[PDB]
Amino acid sequence: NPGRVTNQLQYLHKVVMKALWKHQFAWPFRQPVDAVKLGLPDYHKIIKQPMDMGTIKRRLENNYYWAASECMQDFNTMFTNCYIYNKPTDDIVLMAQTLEKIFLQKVASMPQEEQELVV
Ligand SMILES: CC(=O)N1c2ccc(-c3ccc(C(=O)O)cc3)cc2[C@H](Nc2ccc(Cl)cc2)C[C@@H]1C
Repeated sequence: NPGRVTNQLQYLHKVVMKALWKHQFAWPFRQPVDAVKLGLPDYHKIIKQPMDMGTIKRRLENNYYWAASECMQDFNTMFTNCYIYNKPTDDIVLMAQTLEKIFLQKVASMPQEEQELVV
């Protein structure tokens, strides 16, 4: 019993996740950072909690979260990892920023009170 179905979590899956997934800047974030593929032997030394959209999607779809706040924290971790690891002038930082602005816009219109759904 890791989590529940709530109104806010279904909103995050349908409105937030689907929208970010399809975005033209989403491709670097759809799978975990592969440090071997990218030749970044220090990545896991700097970033201790990797996160990506694929993992968040799996967690949503397998009812992993108990509350929407937990899912929002995973999105935040994905973005913050990017800002912390990469150089300020790297394009990936601008791509993360673009996606995160959309995330915040959609979160501002999330259903206000979280209620467990009968399923
Ligand atoms: C998110 C993040 O912080 N980073 C990240 C993660 C995944 C991939 C990546 C993913 C898939 C492919 C691919 O399928 O070819 C290539 C690169 C790349 C990066 C970033 N590198 C990168 C991004 C865009 C371009 Cl045009 C060139 C290099 C580095 C960073 C660790």
